Amino acid sequence: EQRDMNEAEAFDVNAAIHGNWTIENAKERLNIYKQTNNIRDDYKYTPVGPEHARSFLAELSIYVPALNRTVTARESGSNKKSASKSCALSLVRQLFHLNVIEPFSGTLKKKKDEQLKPYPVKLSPNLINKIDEVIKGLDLPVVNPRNIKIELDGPPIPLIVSSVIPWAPPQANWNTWHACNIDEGLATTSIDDLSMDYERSLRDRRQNDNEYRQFLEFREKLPIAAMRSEILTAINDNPVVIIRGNTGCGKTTQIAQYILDDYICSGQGGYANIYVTQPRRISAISVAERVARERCEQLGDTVGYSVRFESVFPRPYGAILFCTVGVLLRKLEAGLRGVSHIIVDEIHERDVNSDFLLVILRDMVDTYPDLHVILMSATIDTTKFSKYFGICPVLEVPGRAFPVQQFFLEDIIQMTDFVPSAESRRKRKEVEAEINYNKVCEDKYSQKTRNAMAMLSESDVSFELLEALLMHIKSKNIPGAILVFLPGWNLIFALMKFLQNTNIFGDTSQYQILPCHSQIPRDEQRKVFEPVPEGVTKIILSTNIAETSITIDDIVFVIDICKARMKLFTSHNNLTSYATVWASKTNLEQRKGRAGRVRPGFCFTLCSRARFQALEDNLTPEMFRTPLHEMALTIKLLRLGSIHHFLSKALEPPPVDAVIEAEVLLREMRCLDANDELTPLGRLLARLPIEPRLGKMMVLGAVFGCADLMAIMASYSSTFSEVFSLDIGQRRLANHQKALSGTKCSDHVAMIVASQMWRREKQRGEHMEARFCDWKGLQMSTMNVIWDAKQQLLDLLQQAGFPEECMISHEVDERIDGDDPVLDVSLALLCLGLYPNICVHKEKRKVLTTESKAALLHKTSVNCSNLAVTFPYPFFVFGEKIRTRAVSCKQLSMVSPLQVILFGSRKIDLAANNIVRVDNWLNFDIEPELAAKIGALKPALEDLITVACDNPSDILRLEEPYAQLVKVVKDLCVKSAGDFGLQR
RNA sequence: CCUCUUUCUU
Ligand SMILES: Nc1ncnc2c1ncn2[C@@H]1O[C@H](COP(=O)(O)OP(=O)(O)O)[C@@H](O)[C@H]1O
Ligand code: ALF
Ligand SMILES: [Mg+2]
Repeated sequence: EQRDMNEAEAFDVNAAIHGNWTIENAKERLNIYKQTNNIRDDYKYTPVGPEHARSFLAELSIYVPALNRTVTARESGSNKKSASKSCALSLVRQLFHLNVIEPFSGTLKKKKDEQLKPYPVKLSPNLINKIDEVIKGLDLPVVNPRNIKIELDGPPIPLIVSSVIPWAPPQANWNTWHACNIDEGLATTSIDDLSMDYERSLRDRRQNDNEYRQFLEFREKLPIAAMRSEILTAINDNPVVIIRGNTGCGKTTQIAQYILDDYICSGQGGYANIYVTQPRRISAISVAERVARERCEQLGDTVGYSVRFESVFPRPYGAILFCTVGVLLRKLEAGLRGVSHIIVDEIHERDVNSDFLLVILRDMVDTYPDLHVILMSATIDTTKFSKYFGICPVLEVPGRAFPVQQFFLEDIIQMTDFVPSAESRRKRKEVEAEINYNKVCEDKYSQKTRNAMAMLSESDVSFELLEALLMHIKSKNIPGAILVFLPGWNLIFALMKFLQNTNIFGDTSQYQILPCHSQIPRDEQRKVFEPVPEGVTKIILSTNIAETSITIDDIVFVIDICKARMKLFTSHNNLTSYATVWASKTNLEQRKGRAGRVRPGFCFTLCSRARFQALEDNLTPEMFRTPLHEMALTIKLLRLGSIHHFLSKALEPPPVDAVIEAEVLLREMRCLDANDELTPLGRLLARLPIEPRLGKMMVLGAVFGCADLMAIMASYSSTFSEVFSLDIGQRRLANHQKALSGTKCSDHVAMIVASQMWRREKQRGEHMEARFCDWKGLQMSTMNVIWDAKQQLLDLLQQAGFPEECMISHEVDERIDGDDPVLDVSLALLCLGLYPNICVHKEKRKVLTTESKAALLHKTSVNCSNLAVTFPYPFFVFGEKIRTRAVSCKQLSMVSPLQVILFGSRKIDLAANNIVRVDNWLNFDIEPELAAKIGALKPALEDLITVACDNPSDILRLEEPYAQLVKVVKDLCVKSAGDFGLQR
């Protein structure tokens, strides 16, 4: 009873790099520190999810007078005790790394190992001989175990051995967007001549074009147009300008146009290249479309957009590019020469990329004075941001386009006469710290309203209440599209089916319910902007993509559930969990601003007024909770200095323990050298839009000739979309989808096979592809995004220099009962690309993660079954470990013990009774000399990655020792390599 | 609605 959960959460990995501080002593050390320093602040707890899937966030902030910095922590857990232990561990690690407290000198109490039985593996004599030959050819040192047989129950014996981003004023024959010398004819004219041509063309358009006249007349009626003159003056004078105006006032649409028009009418038209960064792909594309439309032209002339897998570049001079923050971050590697203005929208999101860009822009403004940076947002602490930018003007745009009327939960209940159903309490009648805000209300509201308020729940979303609100919206008889904000896919599509069952909402002739998710098909993502036939009301159930920056021309109603879905990550146990938490006031009012832009609207907030007053202003920055190795790589790539200095200069500096963990991770994976400089491998991985470990397996697979399979699998493991779709009541995968893995019993193999057939059906035709995906229970969006990311990875690998002759698409036959060389080597590199997610199967769904911690097989895995089935091998490598009511393993792929030892392993130790211990929990019964011989190949393989990254062009023509190493690694990677003489 | 899928990565 949840004891396995308790141990799995209390399990710790990275205590070694944090001064040997663990959960088992962290609370005691924190308590002693608080007693010594007279700090009496207690933990703060936040319930998560409905009453069954209850988790907690533990928050504790401690102020140190010595360092004059408040050191905060925010950690999650299945219960209050676990959450508080994780919080105390992170806080103690932070205090240790700030040199406030000391490293641990004591020792823990008991381990309770209970090791599992050893696993037998035998190699063929010729296989051992070729391993020895490869070792001798590669001069690999070996560890003879015959001289160290002293493992008498004691410790096991190991058996293995400051620059600023470039900027310059506009220049002739230079493409700002591509960052390349045009050096191409007839555009080699003078920049002054281009400016004069722009001025003449805009004058002619303003004098003749009736559509342009009408659009300028509309633009002159926006609230930002009133302050246009002061905005232009402040932009021209000050280097950094903060523009704070209400949502829809016209910031993104109008500021860049104002700057460009001023420059062009001044005769300097070719001296204005403006970058506008949006936080969402949909927002960037839509705003670029709108600006180009009201400029009475087409995309690519003066307005362009640039997002992932989509770019319509503008003319090289006198133009605006509407990109995402990540696109600009990637573009910064080539510099920002010829960029006159950089305009950043919605700086309130506090995302990791936005904070990164803010730091970069601050240094760039400090260095170059002619570069102008504009930060526009509707909901920001202007004082905090101006203090960050060394005191800058804040221009407050007043008024608003149209009014928006906001109602709360009590108002909604009063207006719709809502009453919760009896079965709602019946489900909780079997179950039955009271900080509930649904029981806090004013005396103006009716007694029945208060009773319904108390009867409702805060962490539960009421579909009946949503349906009643939608019925009342229908009753008021007002045209307009309804935007419903929901935390995630599950709730969005559950509400979709719920509404489609009802006759009132299931009829397409009256309603058209559209999803709005980042993982729905990209053409369907545009279906939320196109209009609908008369007599049909558009209902958009959306995530936070629609929250900001976008304008649907017929949005009149915005229903808000007020919950934000966040991806938690507890680093000390590598547990990743998703939590539906309460949204902030910033998010609430940004979502409210979706209406009242083209015409007056309404906002329906499904939370209590007391709950709204209890809401935080801005959500916790993603810096405080995300890993930092990606930005560590990016800082190294852009040559921005030290990681510690760069994140100290951040708006809110991230936790020092997280920074240290990212640095240690990137050092161990060898993306940096001893001097913390970027290695060629690190640079190649930095240019890749995947996790550095997946990029390392990318390079390795390219060396081994399976780059196509490595690409498809790394793309699959890099996305949160799901390959297999479960129907209503589908607790497990269906037989046809389980068959796609054949006898390989691998989610990755099932992915590859499904993509292989889906590619053929896509070539045959779109309708046939849709029929195939429906037949096989796949996701079109998942397949297409996996293909797009894998193609991007392959193209980037080509741009690096790797030959095309290492990326041939090798077809996979999942029905092969036996050995498949390419597939086996790919599944083996999976262990390196997913370390340390290795689990051993006990029985049914019961598996053990590292240190023999309990876990369950995910319901959507091919290896999950209710029957007590056995597997050809008890070892699996999974993608991510998910924290739920239990601990689950997701995206599993059965691997052989040889593959585990070769790739999913860092330390090899010889234990007592001639058993080798790997990862301190996996037992194998082999020859210790053979274990040392196999483990000696890991440094050789690392050197192979190094030489491949040094010279990507000649990886397919390697030296003789390295070719021998590749061949012997493939031979070891075959499935039955270690099954010599074993019944298995 | 008794949770497979917040967002972003020239
Ligand atoms: N795609 C669009 N369709 C119709 N009108 C739009 C569109 N985008 C913007 N607008 C108009 O522009 C105004 C909002 O400008 P916007 O760029 O949203 O400013 P901000 O970025 O400050 O919210 C609204 O009044 C709206 O009428
Ligand atoms: F940029 Al907004 F509402 F603030 F579209
Ligand atoms: Mg906008």
